[PDB]
Amino acid sequence: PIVQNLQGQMVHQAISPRTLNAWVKVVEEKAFSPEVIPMFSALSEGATPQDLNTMLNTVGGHQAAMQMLKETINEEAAEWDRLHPVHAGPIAPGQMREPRGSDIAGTTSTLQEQIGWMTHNPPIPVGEIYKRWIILGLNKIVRMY
Ligand SMILES: Cc1ccc(NC(=O)NCCSCc2ccc(CN(C)C)o2)cc1Cl
Repeated sequence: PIVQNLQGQMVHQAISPRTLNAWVKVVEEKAFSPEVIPMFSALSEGATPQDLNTMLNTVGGHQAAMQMLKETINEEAAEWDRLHPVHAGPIAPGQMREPRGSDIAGTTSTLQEQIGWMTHNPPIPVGEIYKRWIILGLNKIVRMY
């Protein structure tokens, strides 16, 4: 995750093993019930796309629910690319590139690019955009059972 220190510096930290343990144990009790969504939000404050992929990797054992989630992520990433069709390069040398759907999903972006977007002024909130797509997928799963 990104956290803000006392001087206002944005600081990256790797995801807590205790956050992953809590997320696994949460899913073991509430996998198909509405509470999985606010508990996912509670455990992903300031999460990068790489943190979010790490959280999903710890719970992939229920392959049919994970398949539904990954299909929803691919649908929302395709919709992002339709609204934001990528240019051949950035506006000028030294500017960050605009993220793709796969960059927001953390599959074609580096952690350093994710930190760059999330610590922009104002933030380019790729972690929160990916959380929205994950929460849409979690919604489909609890609707369906
Ligand atoms: C919405 C949703 C619904 C369900 C799920 N995952 C699952 O049910 N995983 C099943 C377990 S994973 C591997 C694992 C972690 C802990 C254990 C041990 N224990 C089986 C006692 O074995 C994921 C999402 Cl994202």
